Amino acid sequence: GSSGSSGMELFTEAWAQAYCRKLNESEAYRKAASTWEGSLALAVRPDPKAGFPKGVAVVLDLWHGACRGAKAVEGEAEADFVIEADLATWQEVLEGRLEPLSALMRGLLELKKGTIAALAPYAQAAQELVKVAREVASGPSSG
Repeated sequence: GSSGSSGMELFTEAWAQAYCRKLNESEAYRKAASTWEGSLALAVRPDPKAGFPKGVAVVLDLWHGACRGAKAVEGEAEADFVIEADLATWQEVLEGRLEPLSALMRGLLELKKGTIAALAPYAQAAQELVKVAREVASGPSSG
Protein backbone atom coordinates (compact mmCIF):
# COMPACT_ATOMS: atom_id res chain seq x y z
CA GLY A 1 0.00 0.00 0.00
CA SER A 2 1.04 3.59 -0.69
CA SER A 3 -0.27 7.08 -1.46
CA GLY A 4 0.87 10.47 -2.71
CA SER A 5 -0.78 13.05 -4.96
CA SER A 6 -1.04 16.69 -3.90
CA GLY A 7 1.81 19.10 -4.56
CA MET A 8 3.00 21.31 -7.42
CA GLU A 9 6.78 20.96 -7.54
CA LEU A 10 7.72 17.35 -8.27
CA PHE A 11 10.99 17.51 -10.21
CA THR A 12 13.18 18.78 -7.38
CA GLU A 13 16.70 17.88 -6.25
CA ALA A 14 15.03 16.08 -3.35
CA TRP A 15 12.91 13.85 -5.58
CA ALA A 16 15.82 13.41 -7.99
CA GLN A 17 18.31 12.32 -5.33
CA ALA A 18 15.64 10.36 -3.46
CA TYR A 19 14.52 8.52 -6.60
CA CYS A 20 18.18 7.82 -7.37
CA ARG A 21 18.96 6.40 -3.92
CA LYS A 22 15.67 4.49 -3.70
CA LEU A 23 16.66 2.51 -6.79
CA ASN A 24 19.97 1.32 -5.34
CA GLU A 25 17.77 -0.43 -2.78
CA SER A 26 15.52 -2.09 -5.36
CA GLU A 27 17.76 -5.13 -5.76
CA ALA A 28 15.40 -6.51 -8.40
CA TYR A 29 15.92 -3.37 -10.49
CA ARG A 30 19.71 -3.37 -10.18
CA LYS A 31 19.72 -7.01 -11.26
CA ALA A 32 17.52 -6.13 -14.24
CA ALA A 33 19.39 -3.08 -15.52
CA SER A 34 22.67 -4.63 -14.40
CA THR A 35 23.80 -4.17 -18.00
CA TRP A 36 22.74 -0.58 -18.68
CA GLU A 37 25.65 1.86 -18.84
CA GLY A 38 24.77 5.54 -19.16
CA SER A 39 22.74 8.46 -17.83
CA LEU A 40 19.12 9.52 -18.25
CA ALA A 41 17.53 12.96 -17.92
CA LEU A 42 13.82 13.79 -17.68
CA ALA A 43 13.18 17.24 -19.15
CA VAL A 44 9.87 19.07 -18.77
CA ARG A 45 8.40 21.58 -21.22
CA PRO A 46 8.51 25.21 -20.00
CA ASP A 47 5.20 26.35 -18.50
CA PRO A 48 4.05 28.88 -15.87
CA LYS A 49 1.25 26.68 -14.53
CA ALA A 50 4.14 24.96 -12.76
CA GLY A 51 6.53 27.89 -12.56
CA PHE A 52 9.07 26.92 -15.21
CA PRO A 53 9.37 29.44 -18.07
CA LYS A 54 12.47 27.56 -19.20
CA GLY A 55 11.65 24.02 -18.09
CA VAL A 56 13.22 21.62 -15.61
CA ALA A 57 15.70 18.81 -16.28
CA VAL A 58 16.25 15.99 -13.79
CA VAL A 59 19.34 13.83 -14.31
CA LEU A 60 19.48 10.14 -13.41
CA ASP A 61 22.93 8.61 -13.93
CA LEU A 62 22.23 4.87 -13.82
CA TRP A 63 25.23 2.57 -13.45
CA HIS A 64 24.49 -1.10 -14.14
CA GLY A 65 21.05 -0.71 -12.59
CA ALA A 66 22.66 1.04 -9.63
CA CYS A 67 22.15 4.80 -9.44
CA ARG A 68 25.30 6.93 -9.62
CA GLY A 69 24.14 10.52 -9.21
CA ALA A 70 21.14 12.78 -9.79
CA LYS A 71 20.93 16.54 -10.34
CA ALA A 72 18.12 18.95 -11.19
CA VAL A 73 18.88 21.78 -13.63
CA GLU A 74 16.34 24.25 -15.01
CA GLY A 75 17.17 24.84 -18.66
CA GLU A 76 20.08 23.23 -20.48
CA ALA A 77 21.06 19.92 -18.88
CA GLU A 78 23.48 17.13 -19.82
CA ALA A 79 22.79 13.42 -20.31
CA ASP A 80 23.36 10.62 -22.82
CA PHE A 81 19.57 10.42 -23.05
CA VAL A 82 17.44 13.55 -22.66
CA ILE A 83 13.66 13.38 -23.02
CA GLU A 84 11.48 16.50 -23.14
CA ALA A 85 7.68 16.48 -22.92
CA ASP A 86 4.67 18.26 -21.43
CA LEU A 87 4.48 18.14 -17.64
CA ALA A 88 1.01 16.63 -18.03
CA THR A 89 2.40 13.70 -20.01
CA TRP A 90 5.24 13.23 -17.52
CA GLN A 91 2.80 13.02 -14.60
CA GLU A 92 0.77 10.17 -16.09
CA VAL A 93 3.83 7.90 -16.18
CA LEU A 94 4.67 8.72 -12.56
CA GLU A 95 1.03 8.08 -11.64
CA GLY A 96 1.63 4.55 -12.89
CA ARG A 97 -1.14 4.90 -15.47
CA LEU A 98 1.34 5.69 -18.25
CA GLU A 99 4.75 4.35 -19.25
CA PRO A 100 8.11 6.06 -19.90
CA LEU A 101 9.06 4.11 -23.03
CA SER A 102 5.51 3.41 -24.21
CA ALA A 103 4.92 7.17 -24.02
CA LEU A 104 7.94 8.16 -26.12
CA MET A 105 7.08 5.34 -28.53
CA ARG A 106 3.40 6.27 -28.84
CA GLY A 107 4.45 9.80 -29.73
CA LEU A 108 3.91 11.47 -26.37
CA LEU A 109 7.51 12.10 -25.33
CA GLU A 110 10.55 12.95 -27.46
CA LEU A 111 14.22 12.06 -27.01
CA LYS A 112 16.48 14.98 -27.90
CA LYS A 113 19.79 13.26 -27.13
CA GLY A 114 20.89 9.64 -27.30
CA THR A 115 18.74 7.43 -29.50
CA ILE A 116 15.75 5.08 -29.40
CA ALA A 117 17.78 2.24 -30.90
CA ALA A 118 19.48 2.11 -27.49
CA LEU A 119 16.21 1.56 -25.63
CA ALA A 120 15.65 -1.65 -27.59
CA PRO A 121 17.38 -3.88 -25.01
CA TYR A 122 16.29 -1.60 -22.17
CA ALA A 123 12.57 -1.63 -22.96
CA GLN A 124 11.51 -3.64 -19.91
CA ALA A 125 14.05 -2.31 -17.41
CA ALA A 126 11.72 0.69 -17.36
CA GLN A 127 9.07 -1.19 -15.39
CA GLU A 128 11.64 -1.32 -12.59
CA LEU A 129 12.61 2.35 -12.83
CA VAL A 130 9.04 3.66 -12.70
CA LYS A 131 8.17 1.18 -9.95
CA VAL A 132 10.56 2.78 -7.46
CA ALA A 133 9.84 6.24 -8.85
CA ARG A 134 6.40 5.92 -7.26
CA GLU A 135 7.71 4.69 -3.91
CA VAL A 136 9.52 8.00 -3.46
CA ALA A 137 6.47 10.09 -4.34
CA SER A 138 4.35 10.41 -1.20
CA GLY A 139 4.70 13.85 0.35
CA PRO A 140 8.07 15.53 0.96
CA SER A 141 6.61 18.89 2.00
CA SER A 142 3.25 20.68 1.92
CA GLY A 143 4.70 23.18 -0.52
